[PDB]
This record gives sequence, C-alpha cells and structure tokens, in this order.
Amino acid sequence: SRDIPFGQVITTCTTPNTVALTFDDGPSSYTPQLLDLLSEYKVRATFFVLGEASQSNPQIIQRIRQEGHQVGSHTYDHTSLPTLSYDQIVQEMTSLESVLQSTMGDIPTYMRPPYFDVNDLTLQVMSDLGYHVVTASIDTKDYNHNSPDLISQSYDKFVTELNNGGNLCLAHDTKEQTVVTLAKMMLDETKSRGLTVTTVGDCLGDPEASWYRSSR
Ligand SMILES: [Cl-]
Ligand SMILES: [Zn+2]
Repeated sequence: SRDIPFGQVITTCTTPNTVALTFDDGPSSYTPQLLDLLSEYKVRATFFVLGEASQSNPQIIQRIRQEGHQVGSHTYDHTSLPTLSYDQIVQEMTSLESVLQSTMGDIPTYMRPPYFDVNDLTLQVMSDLGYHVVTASIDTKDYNHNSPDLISQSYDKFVTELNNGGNLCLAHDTKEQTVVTLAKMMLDETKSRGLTVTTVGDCLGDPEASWYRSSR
C-alpha cells in the first residue's frame, strides 16, 4: 500500500470519489449527538482532538474509536505552532499523546495544526515525530456562522468548495449549529452524490493499522 508523507502539508484525499468530513477542537458536549448522526448515515469521520477536551471527556474518545471513526492530534493546548520553539512544539504533541494513550490505548499518526499555521520548524518536528500533517481543501468557516440564521452560509461554502474538487473538510464539533444543522446538510449532499464518506487515513489509501502507533 501507499507511502504517505510525514511533515508535509496534505490538503486533499487521493482515493477518487471520497470525501473526509473532519471535526476539530473537541470532544464537546455536542459530540455525542454528532456521533449518533454519523451512525445513522453509516459513514466514518475524523476528529482532531484537544488536550483538556479529551481529558474531560475520555468516554467520548472511546466512543469515537468504537464507532469506527479516526482520532487525530490537534495538539494539547491549541497554540499556533510557529509561535513555539522546537522543544515546545514537541511538548504540544507528546502531552496529547499521554492523554490519548491512556484513553484509547494508542497514539495517532495524523495531526492537524491549529489555524493551519505551519513553518519549517513545525514541519521538521512533525517529520521527526512521525506525523502526517493534514489541513483541508474545504473550510466551512462554521466558527463564524454558529447561529440558526447564519449556518446556511457555511453550507454554501461547503458546496461551492466541494464542486471545486475539495474533498477534505474542516468543521468544529464544539459549535452547536455545526452538530444540530450543518452536519446533516453535509451528509445529505454527500449521500446524494454517492461519495464514499470516510476517514482521512482511508481517503489517502492508508490502512487503519497505520493511523495509530504504540506509545513511544
Ligand atoms: Cl528552536
Ligand atoms: Zn482548531
């Protein structure tokens, strides 16, 4: 199977006719409802999770994994990594590894940088630690439309960027309107198109055995 680069920004799925719906900054109190919706549609998603959220909601981390979704790293503290030293960037990653090792029994090989901010130093750390670096090719901007009257604008951006060939989509399951309204709109549209709605690792051709590794 494919070799997938480490320490190099990945924006787009490679498996034809796939789409990866992804959710950042959780788990949150809305994540369980989103998991219910994903199971109704029989799809898989990817969750790039944070430190305090994972420590507060370990049972949601376990439920994400048991229902076949992928857990990726979003750093512990959500710091813009180019504002940090090499050692500090390492610590942002390994501190979340301690949390995830204890909650889900392994650690991710996929990460998403806060705000998509990268520089050479950040990419060097991710290469050295063995992380695939994922940003996005669809960005819902749902954080800025988190109200019933605004959330349709995130769907319009989603559809337009999907039509432009985007296939790796950023939303936040910390936002109520993303879970209660936008996710169903995205899932209906991807179902209508007959897309394979799957994890980031799967949409890159990576077997699930490679989305995680044992403790360092
Ligand atoms: Cl440094
Ligand atoms: Zn984030």
